[PDB]
Amino acid sequence: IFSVDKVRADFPVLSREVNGLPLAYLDSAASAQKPSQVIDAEAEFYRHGYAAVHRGIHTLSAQATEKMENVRKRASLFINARSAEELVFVRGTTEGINLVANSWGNSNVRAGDNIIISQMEHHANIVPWQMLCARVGAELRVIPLNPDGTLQLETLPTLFDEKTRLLAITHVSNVLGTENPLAEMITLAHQHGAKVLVDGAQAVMHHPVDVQALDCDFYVFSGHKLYGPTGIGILYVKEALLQEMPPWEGGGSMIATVSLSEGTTWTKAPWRFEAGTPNTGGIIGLGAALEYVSALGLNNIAEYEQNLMHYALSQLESVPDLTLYGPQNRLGVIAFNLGKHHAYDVGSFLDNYGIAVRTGHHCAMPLMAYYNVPAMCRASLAMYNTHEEVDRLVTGLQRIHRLLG
Amino acid sequence: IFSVDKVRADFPVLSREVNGLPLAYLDSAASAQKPSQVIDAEAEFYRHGYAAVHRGIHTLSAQATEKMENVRKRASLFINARSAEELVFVRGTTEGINLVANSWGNSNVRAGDNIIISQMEHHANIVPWQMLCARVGAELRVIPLNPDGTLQLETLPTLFDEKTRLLAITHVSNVLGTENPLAEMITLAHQHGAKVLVDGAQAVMHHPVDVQALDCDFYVFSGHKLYGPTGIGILYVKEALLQEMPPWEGGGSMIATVSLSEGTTWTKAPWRFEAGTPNTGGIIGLGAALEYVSALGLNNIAEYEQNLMHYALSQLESVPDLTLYGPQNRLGVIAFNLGKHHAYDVGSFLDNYGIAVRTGHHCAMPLMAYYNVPAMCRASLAMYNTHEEVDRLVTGLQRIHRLLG
Ligand SMILES: *Cc1c(COP(=O)(O)O)cnc(C)c1O
Ligand SMILES: *Cc1c(COP(=O)(O)O)cnc(C)c1O
Repeated sequence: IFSVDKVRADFPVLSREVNGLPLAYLDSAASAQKPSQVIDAEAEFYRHGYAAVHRGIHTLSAQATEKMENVRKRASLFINARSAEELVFVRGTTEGINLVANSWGNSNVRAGDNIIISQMEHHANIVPWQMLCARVGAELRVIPLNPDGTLQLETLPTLFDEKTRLLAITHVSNVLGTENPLAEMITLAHQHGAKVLVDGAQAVMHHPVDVQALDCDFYVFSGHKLYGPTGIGILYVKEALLQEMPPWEGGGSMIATVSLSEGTTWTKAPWRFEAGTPNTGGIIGLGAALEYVSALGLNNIAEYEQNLMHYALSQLESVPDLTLYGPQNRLGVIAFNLGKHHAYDVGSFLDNYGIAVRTGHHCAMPLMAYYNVPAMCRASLAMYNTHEEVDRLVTGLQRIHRLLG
Repeated sequence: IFSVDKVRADFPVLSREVNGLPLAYLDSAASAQKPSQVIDAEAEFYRHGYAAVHRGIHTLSAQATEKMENVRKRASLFINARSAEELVFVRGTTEGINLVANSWGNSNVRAGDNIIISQMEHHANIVPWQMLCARVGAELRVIPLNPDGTLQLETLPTLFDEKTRLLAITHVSNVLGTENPLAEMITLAHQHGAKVLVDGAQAVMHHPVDVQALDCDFYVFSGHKLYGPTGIGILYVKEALLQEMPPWEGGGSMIATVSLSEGTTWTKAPWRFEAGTPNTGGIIGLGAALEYVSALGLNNIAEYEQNLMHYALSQLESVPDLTLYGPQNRLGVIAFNLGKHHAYDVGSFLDNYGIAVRTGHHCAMPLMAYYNVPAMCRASLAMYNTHEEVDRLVTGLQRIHRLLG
């Protein structure tokens, strides 16, 4: 059982004041605050054990290399991959998706083929596929939305066919909070021989994730949303697919031999996908974030967060003219619009009260278009957020509506 | 005028002990140690002002965005670019070169064209061009080396022709320490209409760099060698070329509009080349590293380093059977082999004495092949290194040779 006061004491930013008022940070879905255990693990590495990591012979380099490969193993256990060698360190979810789109996509998606995404996807899980489709002459097909923010799954029979090579789908929507029924969609996709890439950027901080039970071919997530540093993320790929993938970036460490007259040969997976000095400091920090979350327990986090969400949804019913977008069982985020006020103005007033929410299209323009709105406000209710911050959001929306209505 | 004792007091790792002995870190060319000003600037950002940066409406996000764009401006002044908008944040030199090779390369290098590199290049400035040449049917031409580690510039007339699209060349060799005559090579290249990419990963920490005086089209460097955090680097591109470059990675923030029926449009340079959440923590750290180096003064650093180098080369003359590779006016690094002992063994003994050097091919296999050796040892003599550490290296090589000879 969870203690929000003890969790909050680990996060130095939560004591901050903004505009002379106490900060209510409701924007973790854009990027999470980081516990002092994470900030200090990276700082301590730089202050005491820093070195280059390419299996250097000297002591510091050999120890830094082992720290990096231990984080690879820890991340692999966190998502229940079968092996540490199925995980590639990238800059974040976006880079992971681009790596798959070029390395797997360029060799497996041909002219006349199709790829399926959904209308709720974030731009990170849209744009790389649009680019691939334009390079190879393939078609980007779209699973449409229902008004409650769930996918229209009855349309799958018209979208999947013998030319469908890939399903790229979000685990959890960054706007709606919808959790998609991945295991069943993946079963469907595999019956056609299609691979499945899952965008898990908003899933990994809310409940346990198991890629062997999901049976996904590719899974991606970013460290900075998982209470860790920026500049680091994970791409998981089934071993059999990753072993056939050609390299994306070229340079040092991803090669086996380099010759200017006989050409270059590549090293084995995962190292073939990691060119140049890695973000070692970010990798040490991510390892600490995974330990921090695992010590609190994801089932404990999920229980507290669901209870906070239930409290917020119940309190938000007393805000006049509030429109909510997404299903009632939403995870993590609440997307809303207040009466006819533009989201930018509502978010500006909320910021003037010390409450940080995100406003705009949330990198999901197609999703905004589906709802016929230019933008939305979004409150994130993470594990370190409280009932009191929910009460300040409800009061603030009531005040805004009184003032501007 | 420089004070090495005061500079060393800012670097927490330099007090460390390794194998029960005092650390002599002579591997800065692989990755540099970081001053507490740099480590703390990043930690302080995470502890007090952390937020997502995509011009968010709330206060923390708006301030984080401004911190990031101020670092872009500071980096642009450090290399004397004309504008902050000519600089793109990447993971490091390697990613920068891959970005240019795909985005500029794919649209400007065609079947039957050629690209020129040199035989001293690091793999980061070789492999992306080999990959581009294989994608488009172009030829990779090579400027050969002279025994003293300098380029055979008399071969340029046979390598440059009407089909030469690009010269990709190192500013300063990571093994030899040779500084190439960039301004004159760039004049030559531009007479043929060829563009020039400069690999400045080993130049920016040793003396002032001026891209307007060099007139290079592309310039790249990494933060971790410049006393800053890992996971962050800079790609500089002349405005007129960058403005015509299409995007490489796709996703959030690099778009202007995203549509699933009308396609996607891109934002302007530099932001079109930066997809997804940036490495904000690394960018804050890099800004602090640039301030730290500029406050010591690069001409002061260069004077101390050149004097230390002159002392080392003079002391190394008393090591029996030492072979040195590179010119006498080398910068930063000393590449060597001891008698007939394999470099791995020499480096292992040096590590047993607490002295960290790099051994192996240094991501420059063609350079090792040129000298007909499998590997070399390399000592780096950076601004925080001392005469005493040089004396320990000389004694250690003398002891190793006595013991194994
Ligand atoms: C280290 C180095 C590179 C690669 O830098 P990364 O930071 O590993 O991407 C490229 N060129 C030279 C000359 C180098 O020394
Ligand atoms: C934030 C997010 C992304 C992009 O992550 P980056 O860390 O910015 O690369 C992709 N998908 C979803 C669902 C997200 O929430």
